[PDB]
Amino acid sequence: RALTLEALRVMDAIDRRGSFAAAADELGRVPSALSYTMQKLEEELDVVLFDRSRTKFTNVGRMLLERGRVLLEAADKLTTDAEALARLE
Amino acid sequence: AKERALTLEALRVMDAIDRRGSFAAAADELGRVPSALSYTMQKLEEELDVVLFDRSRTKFTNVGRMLLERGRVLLEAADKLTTDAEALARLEHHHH
Ligand SMILES: [Cl-]
Repeated sequence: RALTLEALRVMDAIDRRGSFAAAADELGRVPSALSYTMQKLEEELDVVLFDRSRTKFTNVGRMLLERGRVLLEAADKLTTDAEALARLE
Repeated sequence: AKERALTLEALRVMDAIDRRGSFAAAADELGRVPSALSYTMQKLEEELDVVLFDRSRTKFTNVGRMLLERGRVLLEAADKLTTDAEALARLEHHHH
């Protein structure tokens, strides 16, 4: 869909690094790749997620940012757990 | 927060293969050609260095099954977050 783990990762990196350009540096992509992801999410959910000026998240943007970090942690834990089992097989 | 091989879409492919019983029927459900589902599965195997399906009917490996089952928990939480975000947007009378 447009809510992807990558979109949540983009949102997390923009919050942490402060801007599209700094977040794109972290993720190793060109900035337009990050804005494209965010445009598709904003258009699907039909809401503004943040305003750049550092970056300020909207109320809906902050809920996706904060609850999305819980999902990212769970995805990393699942990845870790599956690889650990795989080494035993 | 940066293990990027696993996607929710790959988990949804996994769920459809389990529910429908074959790559062919799952691909039919998802509106894709069956080899597109094979590619998504095999690219994840290669990125994670795991094997998801038994190589001796379509059967998940023990590793594939842990991703399938615990991945459904992730899918439910992603749907819940989508619903909650949409509900907040409505109470705020979001712009279209
Ligand atoms: Cl947070």
